[PDB]
Amino acid sequence: SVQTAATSWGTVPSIRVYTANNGKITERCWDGKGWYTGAFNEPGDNVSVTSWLVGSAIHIRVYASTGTTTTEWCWDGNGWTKGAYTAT
Amino acid sequence: SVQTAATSWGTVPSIRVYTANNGKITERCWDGKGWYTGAFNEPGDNVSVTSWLVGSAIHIRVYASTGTTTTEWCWDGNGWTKGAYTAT
Amino acid sequence: SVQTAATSWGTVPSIRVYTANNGKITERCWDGKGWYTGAFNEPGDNVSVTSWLVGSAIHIRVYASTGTTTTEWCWDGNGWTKGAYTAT
Ligand SMILES: OC[C@@]1(O)OC[C@@H](O)[C@@H](O)[C@@H]1O
Ligand SMILES: OC[C@@]1(O)OC[C@@H](O)[C@@H](O)[C@@H]1O
Ligand SMILES: OC[C@@]1(O)OC[C@@H](O)[C@@H](O)[C@@H]1O
Ligand SMILES: OC[C@@]1(O)OC[C@@H](O)[C@@H](O)[C@@H]1O
Ligand SMILES: OC[C@@]1(O)OC[C@@H](O)[C@@H](O)[C@@H]1O
Ligand SMILES: OC[C@@]1(O)OC[C@@H](O)[C@@H](O)[C@@H]1O
Repeated sequence: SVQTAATSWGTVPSIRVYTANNGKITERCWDGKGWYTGAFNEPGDNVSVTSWLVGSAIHIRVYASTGTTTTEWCWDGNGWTKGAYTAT
Repeated sequence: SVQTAATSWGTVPSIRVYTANNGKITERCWDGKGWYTGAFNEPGDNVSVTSWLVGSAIHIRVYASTGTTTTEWCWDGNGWTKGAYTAT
Repeated sequence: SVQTAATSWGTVPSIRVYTANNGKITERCWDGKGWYTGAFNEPGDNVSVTSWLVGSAIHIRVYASTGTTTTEWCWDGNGWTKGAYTAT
């Protein structure tokens, strides 16, 4: 089936749910006023996520896997880019 | 194999582990004095979870997926019910 | 594909990413100065993780599943050992 990963922050809260569906990962977002589709859209069959809130900044790391390749995607306030993570 | 998701809160801590096994999701709970089976029991092939502790209240969101359908289940102090989450 | 689980703590942050790949779970670690391979290496087809930071101590629980058997692995400052978790 589709596979999901979820994270949340604050007291509202903000929630992000990532779904790997048919080789594509998309993102659904809740910030207290309805669910909406987020900017994250990248290939993957499996997804995990962690996040940490520091001051006014949310930092999100999404680990997207296809086959034996895992790509880390980073949100640090200014869009998603690939991070330095490697599997070995 | 079976697939799990885990969350924890406080300093004891309380831990919740959700297992998707043969199309059913069940819940195991630790609050510092032994593991026990929790109230959550719903269909699903895949599970993720996030939680946030505010004051004296734990809020838990469990994302249960079967095929391409994901159902959000909500704990806000008074049993589990379906939440407003949709995949699109 | 390979399946991952991730957790993080503090403001650096420290990040741990567990990958179930071909029946084996390994661990990649970030503490602010490069990714490296951690001590955790145990069998499993699926992995989840949760952690909680108390004072100067990180506590990590990794749930490793093979077939219908899930083993909890515990980090409490002194290496990884099996925990009391059972699926029922
Ligand atoms: O629109 C909300 C948003 O900016 O929040 C932070 C990240 O989750 C982004 O992908 C997302 O688009
Ligand atoms: O700022 C991005 C970055 O340094 O954040 C910490 C880790 O997620 C790294 O892999 C990543 O490149
Ligand atoms: O009994 C403990 C319990 O109430 O804790 C909160 C939720 O995890 C419930 O499913 C669970 O039954
Ligand atoms: O109180 C329940 C609720 O509003 O909590 C926030 C989100 O999880 C929503 O999907 C959900 O319906
Ligand atoms: O070397 C860093 C380390 O000790 O951090 C705590 C755990 O993640 C361990 O598996 C890991 O080896
Ligand atoms: O100190 C280890 C332990 O007691 O921690 C809490 C739970 O993870 C238990 O299953 C585990 O045996």
